Amino acid sequence: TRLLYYEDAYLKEAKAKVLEVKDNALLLDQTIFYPTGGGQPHDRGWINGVEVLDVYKDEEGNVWHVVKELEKFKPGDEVELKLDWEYRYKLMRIHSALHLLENVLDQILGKGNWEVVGSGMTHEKGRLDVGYPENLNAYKEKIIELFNRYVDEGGEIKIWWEGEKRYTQIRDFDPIPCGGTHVKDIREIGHIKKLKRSSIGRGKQRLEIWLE
Ligand SMILES: [Zn+2]
Ligand SMILES: [Zn+2]
Repeated sequence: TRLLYYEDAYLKEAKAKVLEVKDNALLLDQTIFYPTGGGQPHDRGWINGVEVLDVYKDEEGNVWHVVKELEKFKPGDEVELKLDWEYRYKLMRIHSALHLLENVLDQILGKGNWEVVGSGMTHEKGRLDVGYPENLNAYKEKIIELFNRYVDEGGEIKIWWEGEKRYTQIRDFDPIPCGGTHVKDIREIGHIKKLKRSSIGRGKQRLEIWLE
């Protein structure tokens, strides 16, 4: 599949051709719908005004779109794609926030002194599970301050590829390899509304992040 969302994360609408109709799902030649991966949920939206129920990649890498009304789709149809942009852009803000939070933790705790244990997000909040001994409640204020300062200063998020791995880099910070859709500039993330730390195991800590 041609993954238009990796050519332009801000492409909100596009046209596509139906290649196959298999299992309540449409295979398109190109798509703007992000399929589930990298901790980021799949996009919501509409194809010809029909609700999209799921977007996933098959074992060959191609993207299938489950639709709620199959009857009006046949191979060869030209269809109009429309993202649920409110949902997509909130996920871009939260995904980029998780990257910025990682870079902030490198600055404050030291690269190599902590580990990412897991990562995920919803429309509501992002989750970064970390391996670090000391209770991070003693660092929360400084983390929030530095995060918000970088948001205020701004900075481009650059994208490139190395093999099958997509890389993103905020400003000159350490690059972070992962799939998913990011804002263009960290000014768009906005300030932290809430950062919540919890213990999830010995030396394992969950950071949950909500944006304004
Ligand atoms: Zn990521
Ligand atoms: Zn603010």
